[PDB]
Amino acid sequence: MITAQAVLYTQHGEPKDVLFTQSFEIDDDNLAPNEVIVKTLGSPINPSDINQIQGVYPSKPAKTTGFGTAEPAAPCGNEGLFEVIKVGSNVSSLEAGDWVIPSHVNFGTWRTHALGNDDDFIKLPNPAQSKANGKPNGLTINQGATISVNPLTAYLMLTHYVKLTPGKDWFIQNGGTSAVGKYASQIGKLLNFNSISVIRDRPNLDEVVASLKELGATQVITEDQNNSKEFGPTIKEWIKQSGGEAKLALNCVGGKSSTGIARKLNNNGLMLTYGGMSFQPVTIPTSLYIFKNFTSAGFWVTELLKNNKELKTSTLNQIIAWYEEGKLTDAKSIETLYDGTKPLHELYQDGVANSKDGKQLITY
Amino acid sequence: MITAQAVLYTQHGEPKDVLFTQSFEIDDDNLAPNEVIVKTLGSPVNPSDINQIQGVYPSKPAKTTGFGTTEPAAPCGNEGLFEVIKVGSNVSSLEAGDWVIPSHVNFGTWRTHALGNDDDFIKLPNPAQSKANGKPNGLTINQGATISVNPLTAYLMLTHYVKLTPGKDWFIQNGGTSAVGKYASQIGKLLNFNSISVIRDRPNLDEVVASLKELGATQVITEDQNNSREFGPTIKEWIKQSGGEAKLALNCVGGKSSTGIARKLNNNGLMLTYGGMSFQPVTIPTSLYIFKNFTSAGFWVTELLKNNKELKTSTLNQIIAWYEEGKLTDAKSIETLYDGTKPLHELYQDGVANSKDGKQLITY
Repeated sequence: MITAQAVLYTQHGEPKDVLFTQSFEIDDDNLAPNEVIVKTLGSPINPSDINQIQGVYPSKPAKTTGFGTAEPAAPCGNEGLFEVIKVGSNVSSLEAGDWVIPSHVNFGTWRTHALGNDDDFIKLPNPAQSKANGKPNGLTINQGATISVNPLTAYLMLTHYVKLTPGKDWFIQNGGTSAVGKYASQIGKLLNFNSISVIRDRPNLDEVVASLKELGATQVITEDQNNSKEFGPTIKEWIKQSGGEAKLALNCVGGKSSTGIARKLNNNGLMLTYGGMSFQPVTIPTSLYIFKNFTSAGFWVTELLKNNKELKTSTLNQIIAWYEEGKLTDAKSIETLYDGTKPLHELYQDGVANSKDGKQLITY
Repeated sequence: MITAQAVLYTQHGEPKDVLFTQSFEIDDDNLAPNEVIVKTLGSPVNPSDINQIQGVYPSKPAKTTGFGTTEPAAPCGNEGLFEVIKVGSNVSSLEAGDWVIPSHVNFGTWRTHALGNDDDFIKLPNPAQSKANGKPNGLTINQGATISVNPLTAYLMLTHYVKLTPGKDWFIQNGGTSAVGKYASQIGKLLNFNSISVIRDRPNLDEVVASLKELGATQVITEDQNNSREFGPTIKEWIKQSGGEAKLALNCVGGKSSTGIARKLNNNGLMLTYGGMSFQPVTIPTSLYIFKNFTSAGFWVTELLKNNKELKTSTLNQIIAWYEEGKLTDAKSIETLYDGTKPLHELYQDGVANSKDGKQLITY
């Protein structure tokens, strides 16, 4: 038997209020033919995971007694990295030692172990396998545990919706220092797309600007410049002189910021909203729709890839390859190792509380 | 002290999600004068038990903390067979070794033992008692465990509502191979009622038709024949040539099936609906109401017998008699024995998931 720990809730609410830790047993000596047991290496805290516990995100795991609670309870977390420790007599796709991520959302990754079927998981290369394959880099734990949401989001928004002509066309984004924003700048560099990042002003602005330009942003402007009637024509010139067009905007902020990035598109532009900065609706002037033929749409990676294995696979492979090749870099997570000396749910509660410090990764 | 196990839920939902097993203690040295301890021999899984757990059946036991849970919990299952293991000093109606069923619904039969009062139970003859009383057969565990819903249902629909003239009149039923269907065919033979059973087509139709006719159906037709304009007059001839009338329809399917059987009744017919095949409302041509004085009503054994001990008794006594005399046969259940190597609730969960295989009886 294996003694595992899982972070559960029986009722929706704030994570500080409703999370608890449940001890449960996995029988590693009684695997059905297609079953696999995995041990968690690391899982992050994403806003979607929090929203899910809060009961305000319309994709969630069922509440059940399967972790040994009398009250139906749900697990937490939608992405993470695991290591296979044992497989059933009919599993060929996975082997002990393989690294895996969940093949689907709502699996529950804020826990020490899981029993599932082989098709509940997608194999990524472990560093030993990347090296054996002659790659310069194996994946880090953070890179594996955070590969499923933010990198795929950036890549798919940039390539799946409108075709940007390499060396000519532009995308514009707000939240330029966000995880997705930073991946989008790198991917624009890799694919030869021009881009403008819009960021909030700060004391070390010129420094942040240089850092984003190194990642791949062609130009970086402040939210004040995005708002600025005076500054607008300068942006028009950048795009005009390049020979291409600003065809795509990526919005994770809403409000004035979304208006600002939409205004900077050429006619027939598309905006994708993939996130929201608390309470702020997407605000677009009527004139853009009517006279510029602007279009505003959504992006949700969970829904897009729900029943599109081929698109997931192809996108995942590209992200893995770029990590192995050293061509893509993650932002560093704040990593908190689960010891057994402190209840697991408290580690994630702290992580929720300390969210603004940076991405929280609980490790094992 | 007796260590016992009960299948419970604290919240309604799917059995696969909300069931768990609770250990609890029964004090066998501390019986009140009218109390009785029993030990379960077997209890079936019926659709109403499932619908009760699901929270969509308007008859259910109260949730209490009486099994030693923190949250209020309900027990599961409404019928079953028990053996009396001890009685209090004022109990004359029962003795250790006796067989009993619950006297009322909502007792909770998916468990190893129960403490109740003597009027919580109804005595059935155990095999030893049946043979000692000169009868050719004692009841099987399956027969006792399933005596209280389906046999009483068939008996009462056929005798309690419209008086069918022995040797002449007809009833028609759909769900011909269901448990209730097969009891009704047998009761029709026993009481000398003519009957049509409507069934779904299958590769071994020849075998099923012969089986139903042996049980006592006068005629067996498929649902295609039930729907058939061409076939309709052939049925009218059966009835007409008999000198009797088709006075009663038993409906457990709804939809087109319910339409078809309604149309086969003579003037002044009565339909009883006692079940449905998921989301299919009872559908009756307007013309039958207006021009043929048709009536459609419902049957719910639980409600009919709730405050009618006399009718429940009389009916049960006849079914017991027929089983003892070898004049009634049950459909064989798929039996799963509880031996403590697998939690009891999982036995019931498997039985729910496997309901299509046939009637599931958990044994002890």
